[PDB]
Amino acid sequence: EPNIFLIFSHGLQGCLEAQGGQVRVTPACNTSLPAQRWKWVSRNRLFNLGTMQCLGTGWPGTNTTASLGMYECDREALNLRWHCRTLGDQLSLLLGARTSNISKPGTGQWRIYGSEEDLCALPYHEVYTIQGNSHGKPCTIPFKYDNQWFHGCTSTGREDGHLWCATTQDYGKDERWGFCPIKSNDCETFWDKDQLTDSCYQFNFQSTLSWREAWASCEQQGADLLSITEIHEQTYINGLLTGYSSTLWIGLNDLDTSGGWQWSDNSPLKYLNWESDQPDNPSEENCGVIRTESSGGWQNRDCSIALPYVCKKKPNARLQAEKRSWQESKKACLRGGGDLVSIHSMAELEFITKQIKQEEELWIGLNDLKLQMNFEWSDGSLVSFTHWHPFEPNNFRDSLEDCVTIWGPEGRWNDSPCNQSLPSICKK
Ligand SMILES: *[C@@H]1O[C@H](CO)[C@@H](O)[C@H](O)[C@H]1NC(C)=O
Ligand SMILES: [Ca+2]
Ligand SMILES: [Ca+2]
Ligand SMILES: [Ca+2]
Repeated sequence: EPNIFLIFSHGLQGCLEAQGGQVRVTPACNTSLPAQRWKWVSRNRLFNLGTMQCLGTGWPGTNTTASLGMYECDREALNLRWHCRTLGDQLSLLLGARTSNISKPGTGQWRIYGSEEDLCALPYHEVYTIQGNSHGKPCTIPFKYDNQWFHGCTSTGREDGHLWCATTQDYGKDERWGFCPIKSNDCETFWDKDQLTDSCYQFNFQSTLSWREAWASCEQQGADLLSITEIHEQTYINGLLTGYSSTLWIGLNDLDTSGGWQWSDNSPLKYLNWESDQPDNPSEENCGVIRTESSGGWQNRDCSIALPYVCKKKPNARLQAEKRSWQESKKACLRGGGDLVSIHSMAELEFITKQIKQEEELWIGLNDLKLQMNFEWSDGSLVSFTHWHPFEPNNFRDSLEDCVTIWGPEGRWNDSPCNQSLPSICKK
């Protein structure tokens, strides 16, 4: 089982254990004894596998030094809260010393046993539930189910093998639960597969999660937040979304470089379904959504609001200085046997940055002339890479800017009116 560890004291040469109603260091360390096996769980609690309880100290009426004890993990009136960085020091401190220990005949770092990592090595990570009745809320670890404590996900209580967790600490009381995410290359359960491609989709209509939690939820399933890379993809999504009413997080965000738009996965931004007046509120709303209200259009929203979200996975997978309009800046490339330049890589971008361009604006082969905000190279190559300018493409004011420039020093692009007279670059 992952994330279970023994706690080894170098000073006292032994492992922490819980047994017989005591907490103590035993010189015989055994990785297979439940009394010696610990796990970090939620709310900074340290769970013992053999006792099924959490390490703590009390609040007695006698206001005096504390000692270690084991407690039912739902008793949060007590001090059940530790911190992995200071835990070793506090174990030593609270273990104390008997007079026998400091008066012997003849006149201490703690670590995971084995690997010898620090006690922060195996932190607890929240696990967002899938479907269930909990709207995606993380597992409550540990939880009680049929009078037993579980320190992780379990198939107990189900016949179908699917691992699940409670989303409170007592399922019998509350009956709130969800499935645990699984990493797999199959799309059969909790997924839908586009059969025309390798893509699998999960529309979690009933979940309410922040964009970051939704990102993590898709990550824990071996997937990523939806990226819409192609008119084909937006078409499938629109078909699937017909008849629903929902607003869902997708992988689009400007978070890193303000205004720089990107998929959370690495897909190029060659396709934009922004709604009419969106993006608005640039410093405010940093994360994209898709909405049925707009027949599949995209808005940006404050990333902390709780929304449903879509997960996706694909398991089976020289210059011309003469100023002219973009249009037949291409004609000048075609005659001469070439085409306006396409860029498939950041190196090919830098290949062209200082070398060919040599200090300002100029045309490349990227254009949306055929379908608005679906960008293609004029030389017909795959659009596998894009370097845009924050807020671009735009269509400044409401006006068609159907052709792309290199405006700026470092090679980032912009969509501008195709009749602006500018230099160009060709390739063959
Ligand atoms: C750990 O306990 C098992 C009994 O379950 C025993 O067979 C084994 O030898 C023990 N390991 C050590 C190092 O004492
Ligand atoms: Ca908005
Ligand atoms: Ca355009
Ligand atoms: Ca523009």
